[PDB]
Amino acid sequence: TQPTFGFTVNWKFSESTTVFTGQCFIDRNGKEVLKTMWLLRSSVNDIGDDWKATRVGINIFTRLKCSLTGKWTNDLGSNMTIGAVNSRGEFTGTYITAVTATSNEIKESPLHGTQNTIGSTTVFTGQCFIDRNGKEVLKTMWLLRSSVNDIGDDWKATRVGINIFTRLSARKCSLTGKWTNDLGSNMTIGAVNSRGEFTGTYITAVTATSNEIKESPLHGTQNTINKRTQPTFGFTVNWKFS
Amino acid sequence: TQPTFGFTVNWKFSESTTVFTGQCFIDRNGKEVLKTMWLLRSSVNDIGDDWKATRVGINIFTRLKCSLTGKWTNDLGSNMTIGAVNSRGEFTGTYITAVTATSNEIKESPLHGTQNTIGSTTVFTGQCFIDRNGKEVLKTMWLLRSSVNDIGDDWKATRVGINIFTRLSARKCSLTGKWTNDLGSNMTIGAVNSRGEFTGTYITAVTATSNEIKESPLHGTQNTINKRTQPTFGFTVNWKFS
Ligand SMILES: O=C(O)CCCC[C@@H]1SC[C@@H]2NC(=O)N[C@@H]21
Ligand SMILES: O=C(O)CCCC[C@@H]1SC[C@@H]2NC(=O)N[C@@H]21
Ligand SMILES: O=C(O)CCCC[C@@H]1SC[C@@H]2NC(=O)N[C@@H]21
Ligand SMILES: O=C(O)CCCC[C@@H]1SC[C@@H]2NC(=O)N[C@@H]21
Repeated sequence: TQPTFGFTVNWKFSESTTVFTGQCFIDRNGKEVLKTMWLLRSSVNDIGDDWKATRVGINIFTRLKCSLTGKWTNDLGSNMTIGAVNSRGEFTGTYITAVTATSNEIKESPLHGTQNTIGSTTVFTGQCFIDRNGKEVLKTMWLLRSSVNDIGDDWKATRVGINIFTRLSARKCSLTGKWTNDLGSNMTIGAVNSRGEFTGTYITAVTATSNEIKESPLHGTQNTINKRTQPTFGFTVNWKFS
Repeated sequence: TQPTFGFTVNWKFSESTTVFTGQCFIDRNGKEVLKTMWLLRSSVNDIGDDWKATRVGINIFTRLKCSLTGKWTNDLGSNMTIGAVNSRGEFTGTYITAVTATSNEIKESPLHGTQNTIGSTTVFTGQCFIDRNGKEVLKTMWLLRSSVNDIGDDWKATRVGINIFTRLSARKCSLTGKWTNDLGSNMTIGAVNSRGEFTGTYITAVTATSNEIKESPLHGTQNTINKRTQPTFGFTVNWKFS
């Protein structure tokens, strides 16, 4: 049972973010395959258009325990490079998409993700809006990837839903702070560095497994193309004891 | 435990299809609420663009056992009317969306769906392509809605994934025939009438419950706006013994 992972692609040629989540399998004749689902979050101008901002699909990655480190290609012809995976399961890499949903010239983009140390993964993606009352809101969608024991159960490993987060001059919408969502969960996000990267912790008020879930770490980025006041973002929660 | 349902909205002002799936709850002070997730399938010109054709989100419907019959409004301001639900759980209705992803003037559109008689529901949406070799392929995405026992578990009730179907002069892509997908499942679809409606049966090769699933009925529509050779479509599988 190779672990689950998620990652965020911080696109450098548009204001969008993609999150990918899934699981590596050593099935076919010793070959490794990443089975993933993604959410592509587009930047919208107002919260009223939020409902149409999120696309969904799959990618199967093959090479160019089931190490993520290395170079991979997917079914759409995209390539990604993933470097060393640290002890906390953290990894960074670069992605070159072969295809785009926006009318911009493609640029190689960074990715940051985490693999489940020893278990499930959730990736969230959305946009940080300043509401009419000046409060920040995160409107997000997520994919919750469960571990399966054979590739034949991969089809049923991914749940989807939404979360709205609110914080516990309102010029730029910033991810830093302590947040609660509509399910009762809480997260804290640290400073967002110049590369748009941020770290935090997450305590979910709800579970889909019968394990004890502890406070779990999160790593993500915020998109900085055209330096928007309402940036898209993505993050991966690496569930602990899950 | 109010049952699960799914339905297909056959849009009349664009070449798209939306499927909705979810569950009615009598929570708040006797009030009924439909918790649903949807996939919006856009029409693309070639199979190479299929990957970006599908959007995802939620809607909560409230009124304008948990009967679907009646008039409902959702959180985006859309209205739908659902008429009588028959003994097989089949229903039809009309939908007026308040919002659009295409640059066309909005028109009231038919919907056709099914509620689970006594259990889960799957909705599929996709596009019927003629491949380069002239074979038909259905590229689809689905949401599998499970029944939960309280609204508090609604967040975890929906799985997402894909299926590719192939058939067991190639001018127009037609849904009629016997199909298999990449999981081993089989479906048969009857004639597609002038309104784009069709009926069929589905035998899944795989399950996410520990019940015995029998052959289960399906009802859907194909989109006929600009009479495309590669129409989008949606259908609901009303799982039996599930
Ligand atoms: O269009 C954009 O806004 C950015 C590029 C999005 C590329 C998507 S991510 C999901 C899918 N998988 C890929 O390898 N490329 C596309
Ligand atoms: O069940 C697991 O495997 C780990 C916990 C999953 C919690 C999910 S992630 C999406 C949703 N939003 C939350 O704040 N919690 C749940
Ligand atoms: O833009 C289109 O192609 C057709 C209209 C789509 C309307 C979508 S369906 C999901 C969401 N819920 C609604 O009530 N309206 C939008
Ligand atoms: O598990 C259930 O509750 C009923 C069966 C679900 C079968 C799913 S639907 C999507 C996927 N595609 C298939 O052909 N079968 C599975």
